[PDB]
Amino acid sequence: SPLSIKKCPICKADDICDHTLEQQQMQPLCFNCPICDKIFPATEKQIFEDHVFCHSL
Ligand SMILES: [Zn+2]
Repeated sequence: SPLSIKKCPICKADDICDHTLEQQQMQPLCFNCPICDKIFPATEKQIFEDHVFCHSL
Protein backbone atom coordinates (compact mmCIF):
# COMPACT_ATOMS: atom_id res chain seq x y z
CA SER A 1 0.00 0.00 0.00
CA PRO A 2 1.15 3.58 -0.77
CA LEU A 3 -0.19 4.84 2.57
CA SER A 4 -1.35 8.42 3.12
CA ILE A 5 -3.44 10.35 0.59
CA LYS A 6 -1.82 10.24 -2.85
CA LYS A 7 -3.85 10.43 -6.06
CA CYS A 8 -2.19 10.25 -9.48
CA PRO A 9 -3.33 12.82 -12.09
CA ILE A 10 -4.90 11.34 -15.20
CA CYS A 11 -4.33 14.37 -17.42
CA LYS A 12 -2.51 17.70 -17.10
CA ALA A 13 -4.96 19.57 -19.33
CA ASP A 14 -7.88 18.40 -17.19
CA ASP A 15 -6.02 19.24 -13.96
CA ILE A 16 -7.38 22.77 -14.44
CA CYS A 17 -10.83 21.83 -13.14
CA ASP A 18 -12.81 19.87 -10.55
CA HIS A 19 -11.97 16.23 -11.30
CA THR A 20 -13.69 15.17 -8.07
CA LEU A 21 -12.02 12.32 -6.18
CA GLU A 22 -15.40 10.57 -6.06
CA GLN A 23 -15.21 10.22 -9.84
CA GLN A 24 -11.86 8.42 -9.58
CA GLN A 25 -13.31 5.93 -7.10
CA MET A 26 -16.02 4.78 -9.51
CA GLN A 27 -15.80 2.23 -12.33
CA PRO A 28 -18.84 2.18 -14.69
CA LEU A 29 -20.19 -1.08 -16.10
CA CYS A 30 -21.55 0.28 -19.39
CA PHE A 31 -21.74 3.43 -21.50
CA ASN A 32 -24.28 5.03 -23.84
CA CYS A 33 -23.42 7.76 -26.34
CA PRO A 34 -26.35 10.25 -26.48
CA ILE A 35 -24.83 11.69 -29.65
CA CYS A 36 -24.71 8.47 -31.68
CA ASP A 37 -26.90 6.17 -29.55
CA LYS A 38 -24.10 3.62 -29.23
CA ILE A 39 -23.36 1.43 -26.21
CA PHE A 40 -19.83 0.74 -24.97
CA PRO A 41 -18.99 -2.03 -22.43
CA ALA A 42 -17.02 -1.14 -19.29
CA THR A 43 -14.00 -2.75 -20.95
CA GLU A 44 -14.56 -0.50 -23.96
CA LYS A 45 -14.30 2.59 -21.75
CA GLN A 46 -11.14 3.44 -23.66
CA ILE A 47 -12.90 3.03 -27.00
CA PHE A 48 -15.86 4.90 -25.55
CA GLU A 49 -13.69 7.81 -24.43
CA ASP A 50 -12.21 8.05 -27.92
CA HIS A 51 -15.70 7.72 -29.41
CA VAL A 52 -17.16 10.53 -27.31
CA PHE A 53 -14.03 12.58 -27.95
CA CYS A 54 -14.56 12.38 -31.72
CA HIS A 55 -17.88 14.13 -31.10
CA SER A 56 -16.09 16.90 -29.18
CA LEU A 57 -13.18 17.27 -31.62
ZN1 LIG B 1 -21.18 8.59 -30.50
